[PDB]
Amino acid sequence: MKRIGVLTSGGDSPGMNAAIRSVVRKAIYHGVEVYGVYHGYAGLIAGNIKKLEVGDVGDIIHRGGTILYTARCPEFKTEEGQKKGIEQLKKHGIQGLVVIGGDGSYQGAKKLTEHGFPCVGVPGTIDNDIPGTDFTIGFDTALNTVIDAIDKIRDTATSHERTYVIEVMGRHAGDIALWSGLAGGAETILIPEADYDMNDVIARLKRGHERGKKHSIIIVAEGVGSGVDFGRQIQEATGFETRVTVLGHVQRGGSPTAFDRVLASRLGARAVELLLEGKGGRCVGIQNNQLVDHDIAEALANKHTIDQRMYALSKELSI
Amino acid sequence: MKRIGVLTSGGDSPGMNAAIRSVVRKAIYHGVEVYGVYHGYAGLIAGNIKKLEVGDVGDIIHRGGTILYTARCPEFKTEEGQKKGIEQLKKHGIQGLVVIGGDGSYQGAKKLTEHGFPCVGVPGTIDNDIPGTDFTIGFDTALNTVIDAIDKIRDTATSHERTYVIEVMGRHAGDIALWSGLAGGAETILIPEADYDMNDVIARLKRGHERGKKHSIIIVAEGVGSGVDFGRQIQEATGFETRVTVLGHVQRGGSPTAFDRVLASRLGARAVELLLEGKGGRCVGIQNNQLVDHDIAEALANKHTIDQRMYALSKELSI
Amino acid sequence: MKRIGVLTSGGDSPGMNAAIRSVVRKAIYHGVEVYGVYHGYAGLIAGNIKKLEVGDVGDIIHRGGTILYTARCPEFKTEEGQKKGIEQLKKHGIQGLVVIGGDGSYQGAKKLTEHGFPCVGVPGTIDNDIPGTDFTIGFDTALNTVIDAIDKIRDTATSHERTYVIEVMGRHAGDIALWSGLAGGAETILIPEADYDMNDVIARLKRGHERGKKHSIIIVAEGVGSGVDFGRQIQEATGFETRVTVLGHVQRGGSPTAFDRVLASRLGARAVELLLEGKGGRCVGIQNNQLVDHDIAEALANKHTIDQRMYALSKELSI
Amino acid sequence: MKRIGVLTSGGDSPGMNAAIRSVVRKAIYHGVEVYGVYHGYAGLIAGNIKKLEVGDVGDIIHRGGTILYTARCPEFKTEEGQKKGIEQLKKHGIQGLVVIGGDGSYQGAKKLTEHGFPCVGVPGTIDNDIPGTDFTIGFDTALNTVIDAIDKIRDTATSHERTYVIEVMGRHAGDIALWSGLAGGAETILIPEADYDMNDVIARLKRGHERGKKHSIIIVAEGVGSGVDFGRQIQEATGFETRVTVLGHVQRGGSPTAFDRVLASRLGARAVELLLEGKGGRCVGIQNNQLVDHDIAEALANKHTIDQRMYALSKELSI
Repeated sequence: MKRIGVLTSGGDSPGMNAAIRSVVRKAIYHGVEVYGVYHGYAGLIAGNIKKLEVGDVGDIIHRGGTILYTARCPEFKTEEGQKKGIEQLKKHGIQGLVVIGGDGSYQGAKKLTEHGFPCVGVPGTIDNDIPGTDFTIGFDTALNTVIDAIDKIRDTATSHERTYVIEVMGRHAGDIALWSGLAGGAETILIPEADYDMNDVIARLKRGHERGKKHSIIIVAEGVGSGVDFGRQIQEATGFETRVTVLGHVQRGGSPTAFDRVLASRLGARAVELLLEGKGGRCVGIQNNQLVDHDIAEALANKHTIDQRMYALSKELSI
Repeated sequence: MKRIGVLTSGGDSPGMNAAIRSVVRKAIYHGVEVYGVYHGYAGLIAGNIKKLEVGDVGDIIHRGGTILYTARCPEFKTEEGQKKGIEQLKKHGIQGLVVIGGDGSYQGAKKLTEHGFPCVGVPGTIDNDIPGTDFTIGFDTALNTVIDAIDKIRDTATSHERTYVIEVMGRHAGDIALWSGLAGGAETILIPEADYDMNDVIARLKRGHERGKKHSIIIVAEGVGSGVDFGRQIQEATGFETRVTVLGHVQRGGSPTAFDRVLASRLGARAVELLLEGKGGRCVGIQNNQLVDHDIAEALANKHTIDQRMYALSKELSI
Repeated sequence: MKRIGVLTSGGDSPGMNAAIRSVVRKAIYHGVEVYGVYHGYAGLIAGNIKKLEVGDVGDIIHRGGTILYTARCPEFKTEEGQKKGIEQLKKHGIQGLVVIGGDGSYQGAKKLTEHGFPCVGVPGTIDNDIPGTDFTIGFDTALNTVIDAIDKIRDTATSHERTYVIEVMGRHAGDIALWSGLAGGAETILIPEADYDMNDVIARLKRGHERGKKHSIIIVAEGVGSGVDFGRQIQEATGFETRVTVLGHVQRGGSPTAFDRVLASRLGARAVELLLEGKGGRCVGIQNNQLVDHDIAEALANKHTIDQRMYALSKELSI
Repeated sequence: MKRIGVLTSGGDSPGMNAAIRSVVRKAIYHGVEVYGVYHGYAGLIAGNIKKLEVGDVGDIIHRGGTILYTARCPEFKTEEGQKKGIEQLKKHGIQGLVVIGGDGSYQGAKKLTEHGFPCVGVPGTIDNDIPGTDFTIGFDTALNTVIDAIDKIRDTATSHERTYVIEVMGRHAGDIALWSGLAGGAETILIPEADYDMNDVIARLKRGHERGKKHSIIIVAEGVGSGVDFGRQIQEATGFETRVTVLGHVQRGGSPTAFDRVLASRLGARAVELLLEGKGGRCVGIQNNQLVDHDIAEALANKHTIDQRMYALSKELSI
């Protein structure tokens, strides 16, 4: 390969720029040339491409978001979209593509290979819900963002002896809520991958009140439901002064943590190695603490799960 | 004086512990003895008092919340409440009282002096809405908490080219939203002390879109209204992809900033100086960068205002 | 005025970019045009100037350092330097100059006015040692950086029951060490503006050891001397397990705090107001919490002092 | 088992309290009783033990250092020490021991089992240099602390176009410097496990200067040598304006990161599981992202290594 492309698609995540930086630096060290695609898939169609020099990626390792931007491109589900895209590609003589993003982004990389455009996917999401990897780029960062909030909430919850329901991100995966809850020392964690009984939850809170703890923290993954409904329920059933906080999009931004920076550097470098060595239609990840690569097709057919033992431990550590 | 008391009332704020620490250390250096009142006014009634040794206040300067707790005590509006309180006081031979808290807390200190219990108020609120001081204890901290959020939001807003409405605290004062907005480089700030015309707001956003900025940040003080209503309005009228974030109680917790720590140390020390020197029914503050003290009565009759010139500047700095 | 210039000189400080941003935005709102001077004075000589558009200053409010760079320019002490500079100025038709920086930078602004080039100085230093202002741009930020370190040191000092000597910046002013020490709850603060007796320092440490506190934190402004000498002295005279930490240049970088951002916005805006209204050879500041401006000459003839009462309080708050 | 003990020994690390918290909560859930040993081994000798109730470990998950303190106990190398210790143990009827700490701490746990006192070791060090685990408790935290510094240094290094040598901790392992350097986007990393040639280092810096980058960051693990010697060397050989910063003990303190909190919770819980189930003389860890346990003897005979491929990548990512 003489020339590759790199794009970010799906919801941005902290560490995407460190990823971009390794793709660009890896490729060039190898003498290959890198072209950035702006606005993700949508930009790819609109032929929104510009070469990236080694310095275009200096001073970005520590920044959140993506300097390549991102957008929702429904028009790419289409053979027409895909054609227009493949055209744009060829028009710049971009031979290969590194896609950094969600799973909606992986599908696109799949479709592109089926049309003979070698693509490698890099998992960038705060969610951790991407098959093929233990951890996605941006998850560690989001986690630290949430525990930052929890730490703060804890101060005021303590002061006023109140119960707080904190809604975190992950529409389909409980990683954020699970790791957060654990690290935060939350009395209750509601994730989608585990059954919960509101009676039990209540029982445990009352019991904790008794054991002398007047404040309490409850984490709820948006996937399960609304922070407001649980707060309402919890308050009606215990009589505790209850407050609800929805973290929101703060979970998406910020300067990536060291782990997210090391992870994104390693994975972005690897994706380039695959393109050169001709492997295409692969997705990178980290499993059992080792750098791996899978067929997108077989990884996409795979499912996202959480360590139920971790979830259990959560319950044993609550007072 | 041989023995004083210290309490925290109203919503907790970062820096209350540094305040507690200076009251305790100041007093003892002076050979006076300090008694802590737990759960604020409510605890004062229930005679929830315990002496504080010099070391009871070691390792708290950097902690948020208040180690004395706080509670809402409606029963204190009452002569009966006030009696029960004054009784409890005398029963421990506590001669004077340092009250750290909101204005609801100042009233209580007023009522107590009218019954001959020398009280000095210390402004502790994230709000900055307390007459008699340029700055209250906890405001700087809350500010840094909000800009922390804004910084994050900015990353994702940039990435996806979206408009964000961020709701911050202050039910009656726009300090948080004003300083935040300014420091955050927000395109629009909605505070209660300034008239706004939704048409103009819109005009400025569209105009900014034109000048080439595809993302935008709007700050709204809860006092003005709901982040959701403005978001709805802004989106309907511009067609911009709009998202809303409510910061909530995270604004209340955290390890106080250096300024909040220096401020709370200085003011808590001063309040003790007043008690000893017999001045009672006073409130402390910082005005024109100098340590001052006022009659609670005349400070409570005074009103809270913001620097309108600062608000103006906000508009000139928006692209 | 139709066209102004802006430069940063002396040691960079967090908040310089927010300053740059207000100068650029203020001026343009006023219809004036802004030219950036790169590498400070040195760049000014080498005619290293480039116009700044409204967007050249978007996304910098939150960044540390200065996008204009800075350098040491000894050659400017010279009439020749000054000529070459004034030439460069005129060659671009830049009529006025906003200088952001230390006092070495103010002198240069003085010399420039004496040659009829209207200049306004903006105080940018982590030091706080600039006459004409209570606070300089970057001081609050440096303070939060130091207390961040102190907080950490406290954890390990506590764990191991050790004494730590922490050297902070300020070669001629004790502001950093004084505010830090206070906010940090340091047992001892050594600043240059106050006499200290090593015997007393020792006495207080031993006494504190006795009162039951096994760890201790000592802050020393580089101006007084080396962290290593004091550590050596303190250890030899108490027998306490002593460790020394030199913070260094970390004090200079980072994303400016809210206060530093609001301060730099307000002051940079003001400096522009002065240039337009013809006032030149002035320096801006904040005194008694109000925006002021002075003649550089009379402010430079003035001296930097610290609130000795604050220093005293430091001693009364130590256990 | 009816009663266990828990201690912290060696240099404190962020996450030790979260570890303490899981040991205490795990054990009690299991109906076993926990006794804390203060001042590590030294305290164990001096019979400095006190039971720990479920609430003694509330509000510590987020704190750095160790609420159990730690000390250097040379006297424990001794059969006499060990006897005095085993005596103290029995005198409280403490049957098992959870040791959290360095490897110096593991030896002690070994010696204790050889005397029939079932002990389980938990890896707590900022260093990551402990065999039997991919990661030790406190490493992630130290990493984030260093990149925090690097980020700051980068701002000032950029502003002034200078080269900085940053000395980090790890006397025998390069993990900190390696991960830091990578995450920090350092131009050079000097670790002990890899050969370096000062000529090459120089070559790369000059070359980078050429490619247009005027600032540079160099990380050096204390293990390799002094930041001052390298700075001196680098400056003499390039002519670049060079500055040196030694991070020091700040690397040891702070509120543990989410990963350090989850890791310490999981491992501390596991160590208790081993004690109950009779396994003693084991050490816990995380390998290939799975919770494991080893014989202390065979893990101590094993060696600490770094991923050389990671080190390589470091070089390919430098401009």
